[PDB]
Amino acid sequence: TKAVCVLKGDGPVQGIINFEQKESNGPVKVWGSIKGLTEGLHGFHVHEFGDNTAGCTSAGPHFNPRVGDLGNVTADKDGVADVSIEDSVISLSGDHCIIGRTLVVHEKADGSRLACGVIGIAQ
Amino acid sequence: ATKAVCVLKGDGPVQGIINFEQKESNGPVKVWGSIKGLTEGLHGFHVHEFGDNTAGCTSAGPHFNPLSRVGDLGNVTADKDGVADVSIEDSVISLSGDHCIIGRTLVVHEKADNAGSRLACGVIGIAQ
Ligand SMILES: [Zn+2]
Ligand SMILES: [Zn+2]
Repeated sequence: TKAVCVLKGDGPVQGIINFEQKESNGPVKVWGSIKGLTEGLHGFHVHEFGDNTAGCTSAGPHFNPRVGDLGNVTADKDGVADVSIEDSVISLSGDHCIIGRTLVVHEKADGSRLACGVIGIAQ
Repeated sequence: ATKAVCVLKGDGPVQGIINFEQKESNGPVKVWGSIKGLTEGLHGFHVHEFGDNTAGCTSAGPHFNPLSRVGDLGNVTADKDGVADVSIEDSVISLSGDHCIIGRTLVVHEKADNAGSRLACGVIGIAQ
């Protein structure tokens, strides 16, 4: 099972995040990159709703049937954060399924929602 | 999920918000909302297989139609102001199960449904 998310915001923050889960009860691999960030730590969360009608504001609270807390990503001096996470709480199926929800990258370490996108099914 | 929502955006002026509701599991899905920035007339309105916007609408993949068409919601009609008001009931798509469209892509096309180019699209997200 595979998913993807394109992060976009009001400013320079943008990225593409990939998800892969080999077995329904196994870890989800999350990888990709985010650009346009301030150097240092940024909160990285799945929020409850895949509702982008008001940009990141409409995504609702953190997903927590917290399940949606993926930790922090770290941006380098050029503002680029590499994402390489293995997470065994989120899922691409069942009750912890994050497909159709919103991925958000935050201004501060685990602030304002800098960029987000709806998590979609990928090839 | 009993409700979904999709924000349509493209490289041009076509934009809209489409809502989906399925209050009963395996029941009909109501689809409604508005799309603007269209040329007057009919435009193909389809669910495509992948919720992949990495290359805009070009990465949405084929018309959704699992071999295991489903994704064909028909045409929307734009008026002289370029606005298409949408109100459809579809009992083939679903917000769960084999025909689930959550996390897939909704696309509005250039021509009536070959529906031609993909004017705008968005990933279908959980709304409730
Ligand atoms: Zn958050
Ligand atoms: Zn199509």
